[PDB]
Amino acid sequence: TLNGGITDMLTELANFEKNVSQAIHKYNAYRKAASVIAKYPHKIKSGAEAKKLPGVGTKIAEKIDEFLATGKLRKLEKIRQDDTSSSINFLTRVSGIGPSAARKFVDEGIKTLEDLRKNEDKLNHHQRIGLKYFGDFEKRIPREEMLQMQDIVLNEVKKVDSEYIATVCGSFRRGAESSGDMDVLLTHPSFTSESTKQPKLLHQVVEQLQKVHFITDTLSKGETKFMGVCQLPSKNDEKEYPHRRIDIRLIPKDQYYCGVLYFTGSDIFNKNMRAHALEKGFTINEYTIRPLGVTGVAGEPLPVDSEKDIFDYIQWKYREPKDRSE
DNA sequence: CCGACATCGCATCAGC
DNA sequence: GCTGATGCGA
DNA sequence: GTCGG
Ligand SMILES: Cc1cn([C@H]2C[C@H](O)[C@@H](COP(=O)(O)NP(=O)(O)OP(=O)(O)O)O2)c(=O)[nH]c1=O
Ligand SMILES: [Mg+2]
Ligand SMILES: [Mg+2]
Ligand code: NA
Ligand code: NA
Repeated sequence: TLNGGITDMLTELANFEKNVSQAIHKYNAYRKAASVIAKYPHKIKSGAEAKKLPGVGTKIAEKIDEFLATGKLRKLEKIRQDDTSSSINFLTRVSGIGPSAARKFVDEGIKTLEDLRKNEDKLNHHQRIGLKYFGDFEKRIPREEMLQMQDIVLNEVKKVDSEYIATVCGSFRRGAESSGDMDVLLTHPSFTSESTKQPKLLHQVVEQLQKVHFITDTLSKGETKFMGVCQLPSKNDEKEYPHRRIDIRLIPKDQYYCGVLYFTGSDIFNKNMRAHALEKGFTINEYTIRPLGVTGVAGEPLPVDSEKDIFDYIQWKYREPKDRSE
């Protein structure tokens, strides 16, 4: 990355607007801008040069001019010195503590890691686990470990029912040399868009993974989505592996391609592709791609037989997962 | 200019 | 208990 | 914050 300084600045601004200002559209704006700059194959010389890129307007162009000249942004320098901002920005790093909860905690005088550890009774279950593994969850996962994790998940799933198919998606499927967590897409022939012929399909998989002590904690768990914690087994006298975030998503078998497109991401890629879909008169979610009728309201799900079919509908050239890391 | 901006599962809560 | 909104993270 | 209609 030739423009690391700029993209870091924009990411920190994005995080500010999300956590502190609670302005999700400003968060999205900064992150779109950071993304379009990150893939720009020249070392940016000026704000004007950057402004040519879609997503970079006048305000960000001016910030880039300040940053290139001085190596800093006064706006960020001030944000970093603001106590409420600093407090909120820290608290939100705990999984389960969002922008609203963070402000509420600060109001109640709970604003440090130590404050959290003595007020565990004021956290909900998710927050409690996020606190427990606060350190572990900010560690990246080497692809080598992702492979061991994949190996365990796929084989344990096979043991429950050989007709399950588990696909690791997210940054892993995009070929990343490290990941922030593990994302698993799960299908079973019994569960389609037409019916659910067996209950507990996701539950039985989670149970098996708990049984072999791979899954260690549960943040949330419903009929189709599990969000939790896992850990690789270590050997005698070895320091234990860090605990890792794992998500498992059960998607109707006949909707696998929309499902795998969604869970492969990246999140910015999905946002941009779905935005483009809307411009082309379609709407895309993890289940279907549907036309938007004369109404403005989604019609019937269109035939999809590959990821590429989805690209074709919105008139995009196909892009392999490795080229979706926006 | 000017607000529309992708989309959704689960946990939680207010209101009835 | 049901419904719908909100917070949160994906 | 940005940008298309
Ligand atoms: C956060 C997020 C994720 N997703 C989809 C695309 C992501 O690739 C996929 C998994 O979410 P993630 O684990 O938060 N992101 P990742 O797997 O691409 O990257 P990382 O290595 O986990 O950080 O879910 C969205 O569609 N909208 C989102 O806002
Ligand atoms: Mg991931
Ligand atoms: Mg994930
Ligand atoms: Na621009
Ligand atoms: Na958080």
